[PDB]
Amino acid sequence: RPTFYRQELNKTIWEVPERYQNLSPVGSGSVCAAFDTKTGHRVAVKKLSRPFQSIIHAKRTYRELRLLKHMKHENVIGLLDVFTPARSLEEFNDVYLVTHLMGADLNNIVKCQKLTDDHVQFLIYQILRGLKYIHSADIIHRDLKPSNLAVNEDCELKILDFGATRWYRAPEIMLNWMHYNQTVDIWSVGCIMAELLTGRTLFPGTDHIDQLKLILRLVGTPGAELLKKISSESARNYIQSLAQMPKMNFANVFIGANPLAVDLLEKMLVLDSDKRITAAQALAHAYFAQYHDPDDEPVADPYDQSFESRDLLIDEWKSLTYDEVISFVPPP
Ligand SMILES: CC(C)(C)c1cc(C(=O)N2CCS(=O)(=O)CC2)c(NC(=O)Nc2cccc3ccccc23)s1
Ligand SMILES: CCCCCCCCO[C@@H]1O[C@H](CO)[C@@H](O)[C@H](O)[C@H]1O
Repeated sequence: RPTFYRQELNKTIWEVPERYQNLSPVGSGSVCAAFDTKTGHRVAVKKLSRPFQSIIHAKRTYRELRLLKHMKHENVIGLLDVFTPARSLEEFNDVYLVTHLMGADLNNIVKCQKLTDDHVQFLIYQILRGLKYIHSADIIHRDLKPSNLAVNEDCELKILDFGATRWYRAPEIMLNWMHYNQTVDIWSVGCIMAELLTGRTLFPGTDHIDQLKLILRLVGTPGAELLKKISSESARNYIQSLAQMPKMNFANVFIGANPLAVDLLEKMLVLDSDKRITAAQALAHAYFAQYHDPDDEPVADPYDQSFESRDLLIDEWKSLTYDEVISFVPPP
């Protein structure tokens, strides 16, 4: 067991191993940058807030640990370390998770460099490659957006989740359809790609309904084939009253863009989620001919997420979170 040390960081206690110095807040879980003396690298440390306060907090805490322990891919956040000050299960009340510090998010990059077409290819390709891996574990991100995409000085990207969001959300999420296929994430990627291409937010909705109004103006009112799949009588009736709207020609909208990028966008920003390109399909799209390697887009090991259907006691979730902390093996 390492030896710990306590720190005050803006009204929060932080109790971390001595391995980790120069803690400097970044995020509020809350997150600090720190320097890892055992590798010499900069890290981000997340302290979970109140991990075990309710059954739902308890289950969420276990959820994040299991997910992060499973994610082993270049374009997805991975765990360098996980620790607790606790010497025993009875002591156990905080969880800390450790990852390689990436020093910027894609929001930062977007607001002060106009990306070239090659940049857009490389960045969207890596998002799709991480997303191929995430989706192959039967996980849905559900909140993909620039601020959830960490980028380094070589333009290498990792997908993560800090926990407006609405600007990149699939319109089925905002109408609470409740099924959601993985292509909700592909909607998000199309909003991100549009913005890397134009430098402008594609759908800067003011609020919830404005969001949906902006979406329908680009992609048009649901077509016959879509309206036909809507089982809720009420959802339906409303929509044919909703102005009606031509789907816009995207080639017109993204004027000077690579026509392969335009084509990819048309295949991601489809209203009907059954008709949106998948991440593995998008990787094979000709826009990414310079980056695609079919032997280097790996998928995840099976991920047991049967815990998701379970309704357990606080102490049960807590004990399970404790087992995962103990069983953790750091990467090489
Ligand atoms: C889907 C995907 C992309 C693999 C992730 C899910 C969660 C997750 O379970 N929750 C649970 C639900 S929730 O908190 O709303 C969203 C997050 C991650 N957590 C995560 O990225 N944590 C971290 C974020 C930022 C800095 C970190 C630094 C060190 C370690 C982890 C960090 S990443
Ligand atoms: C206000 C704009 C209307 C939004 C229409 C979005 C329809 C989403 O797409 C739907 O997603 C479901 C998965 O959740 C699938 O079961 C449906 O078959 C698919 O058509």
